[PDB]
Amino acid sequence: LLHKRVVLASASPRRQEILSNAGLRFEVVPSKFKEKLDKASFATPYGYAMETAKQKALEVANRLYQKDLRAPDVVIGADTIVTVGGLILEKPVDKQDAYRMLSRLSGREHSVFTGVAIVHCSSKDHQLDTRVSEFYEETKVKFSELSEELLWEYVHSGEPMDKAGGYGIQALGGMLVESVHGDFLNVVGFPLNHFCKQLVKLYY
Amino acid sequence: LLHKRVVLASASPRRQEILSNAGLRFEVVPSKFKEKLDKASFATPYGYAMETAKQKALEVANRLYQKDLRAPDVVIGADTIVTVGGLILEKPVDKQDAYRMLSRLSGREHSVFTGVAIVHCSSKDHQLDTRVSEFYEETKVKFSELSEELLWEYVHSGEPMDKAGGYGIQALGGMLVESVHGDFLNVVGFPLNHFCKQLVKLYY
Ligand SMILES: [Cl-]
Ligand SMILES: [Cl-]
Ligand SMILES: [Cl-]
Ligand SMILES: [Cl-]
Ligand SMILES: [Cl-]
Repeated sequence: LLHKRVVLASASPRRQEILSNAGLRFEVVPSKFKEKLDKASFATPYGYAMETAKQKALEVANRLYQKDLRAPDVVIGADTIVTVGGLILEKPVDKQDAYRMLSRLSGREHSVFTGVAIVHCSSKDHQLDTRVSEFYEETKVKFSELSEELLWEYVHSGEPMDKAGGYGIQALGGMLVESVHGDFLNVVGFPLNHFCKQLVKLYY
Repeated sequence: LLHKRVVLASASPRRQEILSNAGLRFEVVPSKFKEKLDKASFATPYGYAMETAKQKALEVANRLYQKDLRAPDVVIGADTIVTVGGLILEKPVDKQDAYRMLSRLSGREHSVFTGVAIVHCSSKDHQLDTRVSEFYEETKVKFSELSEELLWEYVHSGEPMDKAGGYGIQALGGMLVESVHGDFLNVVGFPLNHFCKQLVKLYY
C-alpha cells in the first residue's frame, strides 16, 4: 500500500484515527450507500456486516471512477454492528433507540462484529474491475447492570448517536462496559491487526 | 460525593484522563511514597498493588492534612502492575529496561493488575482520621510478535517510561496489543467500572 492510492469509504472519525495512528495515509470519501439490506437475508451477523462494507466500498469506488475516469488503487469499506440475543443493533436513529438499545445490552454479554472489505480496483475497457477481499472480527463485550438513571444520563451524553449499539468503550462508556474479550480496536470501529494480516496474504 | 473535595494521588496523565472523562472533578496531587514495598512479603501480586496504592494515597492524605489541617474529603490512590509468568513488571528505570520488558511480553499473554485505594477522610476533632476501601482489577492482555526495530523505536519514543510493563495501549499504532480479556480501562491504568461500583457500596 506504499505507493498506492488508498481510499477509506467511511466518515467515522474513530476509524480514521485508528488507521491514521497505524501510519496509513488515505483519502476519506464517505459512501452514499444507505444500509437498508435485509438482515434476515443473511445466515450470520458478520455476513450482513461484511456485505454492507462491500457495498459501501463499491459505491465509493464506482462513484470515483465515474467522476474523473481514475480507478482508485484500494477502497476500504467497514461496517460495525452489535448482536445481543440474536438481534442486530446498528447506530441509533435517536435517543428512544439509544436508550432501548442500552436497555437491551444492560447486564448481558454481547458481540461486536466489524466486517471489512478491501477492494482492489483497476480500469479495463472503459470499465472499473474490482477484486474484493472480505473479512470480519468479533469481540465480546459485557455490560454492567445499568439503572434507568445512568442509562438515561449516558443516552443524553450525545455519545451513543453514531456508535454501533449506542455506546463506546472509552470516555463515558467506561461506566457501562464491564469487560472486553477479544480485539478492543474492533470495538472502537476497526480491527487493525486482522486488517494487517489480510494485507500480507493479499500480497505475499 | 457530589459536594466533597476529591484528590487523585497519582501523576499519570491517563489516570486523570479516565476520571475527568467520567465527570469526576478532582485535584491531582502526586504521591511521594515510592513503590518500594517488599514483594516477597505478599502472597499475591494484587495484594502488593493494593497496599502500594494504599500507602501512596495515605501519604497524600497526611501531606494535605499536615499542611492545611483540614482534610481533603477523599484521596484516590492506584498502582498498576504487570505479571508475565509470575514475574512482576512495574515502571521501567531506563530505556534498555523497558526494552527488556517489551521483548519478554512480545507475542505472549500477561496480566494487568490495578489496585485502587479510596481513602475517606475527616478532620473534625483536629486530627486526620481515615477509612480506606481497597479493591483491584485484573485484565489479561496478549501482545503481537512485533519486529525488533519497531520495539526499540517504541523504546526511543520515551513512551514506555511512565507505564507499567513499558507500554501504553496505543503503543506502536495500536499494533502491540493483540487482544484483551477483562476490563479495558484497567489496562490503560484505572478500573473505572469497578471504581464506580465501589462508590455505590461505600455510600448505599
Ligand atoms: Cl442474521
Ligand atoms: Cl471473541
Ligand atoms: Cl455500573
Ligand atoms: Cl497478600
Ligand atoms: Cl507475589
